Amino acid sequence: SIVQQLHRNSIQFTDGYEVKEDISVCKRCIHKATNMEFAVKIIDKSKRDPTEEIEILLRYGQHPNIITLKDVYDDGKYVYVVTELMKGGELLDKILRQKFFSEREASAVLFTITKTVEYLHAQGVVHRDLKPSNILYVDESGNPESIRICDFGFAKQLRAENGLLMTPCYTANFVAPEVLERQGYDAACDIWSLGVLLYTMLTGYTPFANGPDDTPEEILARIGSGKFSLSGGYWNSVSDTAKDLVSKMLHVDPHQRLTAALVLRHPWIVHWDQLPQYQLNRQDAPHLVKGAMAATYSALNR
Ligand SMILES: *[C@@H](c1ccc2[nH]ncc2c1)[C@@H](C#N)C(N)=O
Ligand code: NA
Repeated sequence: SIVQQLHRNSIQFTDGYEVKEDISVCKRCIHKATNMEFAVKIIDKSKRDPTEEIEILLRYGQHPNIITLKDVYDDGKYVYVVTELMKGGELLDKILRQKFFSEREASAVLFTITKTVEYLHAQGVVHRDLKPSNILYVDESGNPESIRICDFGFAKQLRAENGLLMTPCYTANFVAPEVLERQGYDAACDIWSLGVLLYTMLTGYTPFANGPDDTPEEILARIGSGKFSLSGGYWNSVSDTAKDLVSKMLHVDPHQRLTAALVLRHPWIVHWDQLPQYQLNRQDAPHLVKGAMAATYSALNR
């Protein structure tokens, strides 16, 4: 059993920071030393125990497009995770509110986000919650470089029976089959969530939900063998190639579903320059989509 080096020190969190309003619970804080603002996720050690989460942030937070860990504190009761504060709002939210947005931009956004997940998968890490509310802009520059994946609270590292850290490529140590099994699903679910992101970006509405009032039963009935709709209406002006990527990302059978690696090799991603640069015809109800998203993931987690 190796030592876990965490918390238990002199300087408290309150000493170096001051807590502003809300944004486990998230709140905007300020570093009173430099007067710089950050975000602090307060976790209840009597509930979660975010040892798995903090490990990922420390190790992978270096990634440009992954929310960066700026500090961490432990008072013995609660765990304080200080990260960079997202000033650009929700990615999908902002995009849907742009009257002028095209596939060329949609492919560049998904590329940056998928390239990020391909890295996490290769290190044996699965987010397991990819919903759009966790993908945010650090700033308003509008560039995909300002994109950040956030809230790894449900994230998981691949480990062997020994407790060792494992990567998908190196199999030489024993890992419980059902662990490798779930690891498969969890990785496929991440791509599925990204499939829901692309579908909404293109059309302007969610595939399995209309609005927040949709019953979980019907939402799950759709998500089930039930097939989504890639044609007519908002799909008429959408490129045929783009429709192909969406169907394979949302494929009902996980084993037939596309992998982050393959997604990046898709002509839609590979040849972006072929894609249309003109504004997409979409529904504008960003707030309604918000309700649909929450409702969709509420049925999943219940
Ligand atoms: C709250 C949260 C934590 C840190 C942040 N930095 N900028 C915005 C936020 C928001 C949670 C959500 N949503 C989360 N853990 O991401
Ligand atoms: Na980062």
